[PDB]
Amino acid sequence: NEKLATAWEGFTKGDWQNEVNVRDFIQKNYTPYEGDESFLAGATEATTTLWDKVMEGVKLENRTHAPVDFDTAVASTITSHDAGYINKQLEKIVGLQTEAPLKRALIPFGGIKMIEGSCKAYNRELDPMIKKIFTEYRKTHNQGVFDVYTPDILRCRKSGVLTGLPDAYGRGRIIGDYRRVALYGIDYLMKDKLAQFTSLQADLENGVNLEQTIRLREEIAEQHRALGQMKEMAAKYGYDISGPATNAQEAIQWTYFGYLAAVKSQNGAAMSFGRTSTFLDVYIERDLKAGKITEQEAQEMVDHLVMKLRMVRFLRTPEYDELFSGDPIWATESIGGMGLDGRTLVTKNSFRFLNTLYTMGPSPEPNMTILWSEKLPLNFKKFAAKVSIDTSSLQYENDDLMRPDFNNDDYAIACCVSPMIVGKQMQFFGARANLAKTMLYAINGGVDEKLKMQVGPKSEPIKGDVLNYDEVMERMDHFMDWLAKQYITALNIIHYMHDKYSYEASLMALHDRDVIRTMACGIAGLSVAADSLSAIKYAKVKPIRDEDGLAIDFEIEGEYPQFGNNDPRVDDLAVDLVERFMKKIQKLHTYRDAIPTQSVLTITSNVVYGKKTGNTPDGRRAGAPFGPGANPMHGRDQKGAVASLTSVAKLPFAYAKDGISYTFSIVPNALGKDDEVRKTNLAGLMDGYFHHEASIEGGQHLNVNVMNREMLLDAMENPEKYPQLTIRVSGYAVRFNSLTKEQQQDVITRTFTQSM
Amino acid sequence: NEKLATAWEGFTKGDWQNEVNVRDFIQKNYTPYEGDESFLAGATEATTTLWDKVMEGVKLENRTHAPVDFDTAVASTITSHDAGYINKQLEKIVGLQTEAPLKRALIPFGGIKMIEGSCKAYNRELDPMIKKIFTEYRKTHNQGVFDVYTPDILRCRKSGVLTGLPDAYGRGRIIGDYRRVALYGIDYLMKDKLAQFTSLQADLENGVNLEQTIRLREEIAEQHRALGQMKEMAAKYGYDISGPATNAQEAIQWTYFGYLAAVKSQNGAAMSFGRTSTFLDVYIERDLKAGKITEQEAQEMVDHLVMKLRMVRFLRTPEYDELFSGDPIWATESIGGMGLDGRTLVTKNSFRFLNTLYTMGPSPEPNMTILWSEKLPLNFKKFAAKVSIDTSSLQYENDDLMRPDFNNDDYAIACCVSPMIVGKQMQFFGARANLAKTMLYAINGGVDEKLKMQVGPKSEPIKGDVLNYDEVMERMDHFMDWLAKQYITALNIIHYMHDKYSYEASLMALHDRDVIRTMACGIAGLSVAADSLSAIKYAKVKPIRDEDGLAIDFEIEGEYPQFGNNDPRVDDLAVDLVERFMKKIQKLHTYRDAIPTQSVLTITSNVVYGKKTGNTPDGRRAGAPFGPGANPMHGRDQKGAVASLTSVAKLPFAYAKDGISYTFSIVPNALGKDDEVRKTNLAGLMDGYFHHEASIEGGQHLNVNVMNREMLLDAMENPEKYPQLTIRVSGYAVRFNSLTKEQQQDVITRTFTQSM
Repeated sequence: NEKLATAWEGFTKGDWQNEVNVRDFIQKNYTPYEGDESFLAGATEATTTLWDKVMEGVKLENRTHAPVDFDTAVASTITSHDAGYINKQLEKIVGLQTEAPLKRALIPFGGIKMIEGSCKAYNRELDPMIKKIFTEYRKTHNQGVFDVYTPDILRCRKSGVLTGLPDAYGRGRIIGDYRRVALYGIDYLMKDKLAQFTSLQADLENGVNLEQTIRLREEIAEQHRALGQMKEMAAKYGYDISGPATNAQEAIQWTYFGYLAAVKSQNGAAMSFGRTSTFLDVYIERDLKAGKITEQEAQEMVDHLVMKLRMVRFLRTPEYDELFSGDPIWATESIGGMGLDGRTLVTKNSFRFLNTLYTMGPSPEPNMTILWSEKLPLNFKKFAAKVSIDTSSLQYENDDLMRPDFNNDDYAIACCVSPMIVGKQMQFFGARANLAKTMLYAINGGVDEKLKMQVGPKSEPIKGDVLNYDEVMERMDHFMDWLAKQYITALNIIHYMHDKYSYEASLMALHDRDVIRTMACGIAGLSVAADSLSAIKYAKVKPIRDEDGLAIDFEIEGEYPQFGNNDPRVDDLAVDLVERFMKKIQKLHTYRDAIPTQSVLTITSNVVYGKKTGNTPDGRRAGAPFGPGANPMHGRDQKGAVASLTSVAKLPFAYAKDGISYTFSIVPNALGKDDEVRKTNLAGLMDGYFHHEASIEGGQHLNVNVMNREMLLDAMENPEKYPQLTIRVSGYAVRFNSLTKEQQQDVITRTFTQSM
Repeated sequence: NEKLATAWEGFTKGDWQNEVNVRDFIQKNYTPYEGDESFLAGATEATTTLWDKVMEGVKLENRTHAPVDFDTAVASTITSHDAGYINKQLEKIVGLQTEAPLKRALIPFGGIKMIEGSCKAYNRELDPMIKKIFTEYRKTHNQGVFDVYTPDILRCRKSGVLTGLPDAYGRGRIIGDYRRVALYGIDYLMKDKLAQFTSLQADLENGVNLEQTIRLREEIAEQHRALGQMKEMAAKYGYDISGPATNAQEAIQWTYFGYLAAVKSQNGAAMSFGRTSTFLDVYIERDLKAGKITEQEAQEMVDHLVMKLRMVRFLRTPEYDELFSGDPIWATESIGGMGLDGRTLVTKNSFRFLNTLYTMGPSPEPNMTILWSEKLPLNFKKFAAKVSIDTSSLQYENDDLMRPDFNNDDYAIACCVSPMIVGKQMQFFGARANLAKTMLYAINGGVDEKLKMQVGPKSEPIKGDVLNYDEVMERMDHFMDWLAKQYITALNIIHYMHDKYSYEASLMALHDRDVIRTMACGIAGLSVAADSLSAIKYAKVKPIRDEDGLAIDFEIEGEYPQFGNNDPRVDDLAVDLVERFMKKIQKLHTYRDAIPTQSVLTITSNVVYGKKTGNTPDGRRAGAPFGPGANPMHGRDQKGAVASLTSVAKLPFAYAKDGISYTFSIVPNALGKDDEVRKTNLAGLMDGYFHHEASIEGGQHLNVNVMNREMLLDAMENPEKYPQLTIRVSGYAVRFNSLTKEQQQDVITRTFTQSM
């Protein structure tokens, strides 16, 4: 075609010009960058003007810990709202979820109850019509799930053994390749989908997997229809995106537009952006070299785009707020990484993105993630580290581990640590299960230690004055079998219903015809679990039973090894647990045959599950929060950074393919006297942690907080002083002021590494 | 329980008191009746007052050939409308679909387009909100089907080879056991459903047929929820139906209430009542013997119930009107029959029902069907015949054939001739395919003779001056293979979508947990097909091709045998076709593994398909309607009743389990000089037609019209003279005045048997 020729003028040819292959395009067009940050430009006046205006609303949010405003009588769709601006005269990249900045929408297909809850919470009246429609006419995801749930599953939800699963909010964990829009334009993609639709006809007529193929055909039709609405959406903003982006400003706008449709139609917990910085660099480079845009203009565009990612909002309930604290979005962007061909995927745009942290200050969103490799340009390693030291707003994932695992250099990170090959893979989100309570149950014969009711399988509680490790471990193993069963069953119900009542058409429309699905199960409280085993194994744990023989407390005699001090005695146990559970869920059948995977991730579930869990063998008191993700319990890792890093890296990514989250907080001085020593040290630390070999797997993820516990205490009292203070808390970042007093409590009481 | 004890006081005990078993209850409680009609009472004043009022609206309908009125801004559900009456002071049995008599509702879940079509047709404005909701928020059955259809299927729909399938209206063909409500009361049934729901938990947790079991659990939850709404519905009328009916008036009211919920929530083509007359007789008998009700009071209750069945209405489009002419409902009631234990299921109530034809005159609804047996009490045989002779409002089905086939004496008739064991079986309606056009296609290489476009598989048209039977038959066989494929594929799509977007919860809630499903495929134009083969085989058929070699007409030389004259030369061919097609669809995979079945049924499809079919080999001119159901072509059966009856009965019910419809019209005198001779003869005729043996299968169905072609001609000009004139037209009855001039045309031009 000649339209494609004009737009792609200058680009190197390859398969990507005949089929949808974004990876290929990037491969033979991107310009690797090994230079430094000296070329970076600063914020333009419009950028600052716009951002400041927005910050006014962000202050209001943190202050009231409630949305700035939200819809009350409009059901959100890709085309439901009119164009919305901060200031149309200033914006270089446009597009808002609703007609106003930060005004949250109503995404009813997930369930009308959560919306009523939100309304009641923020003192607002849900429009009666909207309510009638989504209770009587359009059945929601929520309704379908609770119509099929078992009383067992409900008991678990209530007791805090299996709580917070995606049965009352968008499942998320899906990243459409929004780059496809910039590259090919809507029309081309629709024609491609039409072909995909037709490719299924044969199987249909021949009765081949009749029901599976009918479902897919309908899904594909919905995708095709979503694509067309994308155009209509863009059109409201005065844009025609039927053809491909012809320059940088459009590539960016076209890509964002793809994502915008997604966040206008689905309210998934995590609505990640993907791996786009390098892709977009191809269009920026071209415009720079042709002298069509300056460098400051390039940065301004990235700023306005990243600014919009800072404005993504979703109406949530209070229950949701404690499960996922900080008003998180997980507009995750995977930056850098190395190609399979040895070259670095780092580009000038890699820098421009991190630089938004300077042009517009620190921000928890987008959740910028560095795909780290020991072979990255040192120039970049240092800068990333500096930015971490400067803002504590970045996270790192082991690219030397994942790139070779997928044997693909175009995978991105969904939410926190869940990898997927862009446009070819997704996850069936499963939140996380309370592994700690599972142990207590094993000890108390399935009776919940707080509610004193039978939750797990009725069995005989462990007896004796002192706990025997082998016995406790066998009972626990049995209860894990039970946990796996309940957990997978719940997810099967959930994803069958989500596919039925809230299929993410606009996002799936930006994937291939056949998408790989994994059934991601999460494990919460891994450390309290492992330490508790250690206490029983390497010490004398004496259970204190109540009138009914229920173990409501434990007496410990003789110290024992704890997770995070690189002591194989505990560390081996944690690694064992990870293995055990993974091997168990692995046997169970799943919906759409999603391949079961595991992740040691918790988000704020460490606080919620901890709140609902009584005294444990490790010594943790009742109601105390577990450690975030795979972190050692608060303060138990006291042998320096390298010690704890080594422990967490011991955890097998081979049994936790959905990710292993580790939040690492270190005091400035522990990294050096000056920033030059700090950069080099931090980068060196990560090189060691992420070090990968055929013998040593290495760490998978790493949040990096560089600050003093004091600064936070100050922030707690002087909120208005650090409006943009950002911190990593569990695999994502949040503005410290967006947290609740109890959630801040969890933070300040966490481990602040003092040495190496 | 004591509630059940009070209500069932006097009833004989059996399993039915421990489990839901309506068949058992009837079995050890019903009172067989072998007496005559001398006990029948006449209409009460209220009955006449009420009916006359209603007839005013019926006149208006026939007159305007449009609904009296319909909703325009309300989505109908079980509980959407307030109580509606004709005259609450007079009605002994209450309940209307909407708040007013004959006012039709909006059943949007099937599709919003049909509703707009209806609105435009009857000059009314569809409420914009309703429209937005059912296009953007709640996806409809119609939308889902057309999103998955293939262009081939659409071509067939357009050419008239596969048209009128249930893709734009409720599939129907489902009969919930409404008797269950009267017998056990809602509560009991809900408790039973809850158990059914729980019975699936094990399989769920164990991954056993994961997706099938999740679907069923949700369906059962929807059923349970429907049952509760039934109570709320009844409550609007001042009734508490949570407990079982304690007397006759309640048994009737309770049963009707069950059906009412169904016709308030689903707009299926056929919404049949079931086999209830005898069941209800158990409650009437009890009340009579205890002197709680007189006989006239008994009749009055049956009148008011049957009156309501005469008021069932559904908003339809013009397209629908020509596919199913006469404003049909198919509120089919199966009367009489013999039990497996030799006794007759005939009761005094069998008579009371037929008697509504006298108390309130003739009516096409309910579609009362006599389950005929050579062992029925002669008293009943004569009366049925008299009623036929008197009103032409009854149809007959071979109970000596079906009862033993199902080996069950509690099966009922859905719509016209489709049998199902009440509450344990259903059909996936499939309308009917144009078998005639299939032949033309075989001759013209898949090119539609009217549209001159490629519809069937591209192949070489048969050449030569004269058609060879063996060649034509082989090509046709091949095209039948193709037809079967398209037909089943279309149905698979349709029922997958109907289960998804319009599951009939209120009806399924009155079935067992696991329901038997058949994939009912219909054959239209069987006779034009068979005769055309005969013309080619036993004569010289010379095709007249057009400029492109397309056979657009045929020249025949030398008469040939035709269907309906008991001549094995043609008759064998028809029987062969029936067999062939059945054997073909039998190999194909179906949705939910519905067992493919066949039926030679057409409804008004004989007119529509005929209109879209060109000149055929048998001599039928282009646009001429085929014969209804399995009837011989108009006027070709000229060897008397016995001759044609014998031909149709030759058709194998073993390959047409979904039914074989035969409309038999005979002039009064052909039956005798007086009614006594006429009764006896008519009954004797049927005994012969339905005669069943291990060697002779016998006829399956029989419509019976007793009148003179003249009376109709008079009726055509003097409409206001025969307001309630009812006639059998294809497996159902219609008021002659409800038909269009072109549809009446088909009638008057049909075969009027003159002799025996």
